[PDB]
Amino acid sequence: TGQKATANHAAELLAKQFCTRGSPQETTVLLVDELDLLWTHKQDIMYNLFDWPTHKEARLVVLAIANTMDLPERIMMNRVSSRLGLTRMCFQPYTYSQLQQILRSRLKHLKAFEDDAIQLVARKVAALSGDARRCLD
DNA sequence: AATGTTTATTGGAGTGTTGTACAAAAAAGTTTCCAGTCAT
Repeated sequence: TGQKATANHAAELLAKQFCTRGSPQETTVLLVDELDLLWTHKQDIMYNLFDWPTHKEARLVVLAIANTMDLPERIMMNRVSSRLGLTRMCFQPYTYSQLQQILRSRLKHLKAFEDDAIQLVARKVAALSGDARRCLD
């Protein structure tokens, strides 16, 4: 909407709005990044966020973006990992044959680099950690 | 228009889990002060 309050005046209106009986909503999407910064001592930030789309008239699609996969079983405790699910599909880094193809798409009509230098740069980054940002730099 | 709430804010105001000694009661080790012998 457009109303701005605070962490308590607003946090109380969002709790009573998701449980409103007799009001249609839309299939929204929630995209959050870096979950370790939202961790508090009472664990009342990640636990209540996952219980919102588990209601009747709730169309929230949470896209929890983080780093490693063992976070729910390390930093977060039992209540956060319970009401979540085991639907954690990790993404593996690019292979050696994939780094030479992504760089080829960017240089489709750029006649300025030999074929012996393209595979050499994509070889050192593939052995370090396979980061997609450490190859084009 | 003449007030008075909010609105974070903030430096206190404690807070509890830390870590580095701490002071023994033992653990060692350290020869021990005669013992034996032997003679005369």
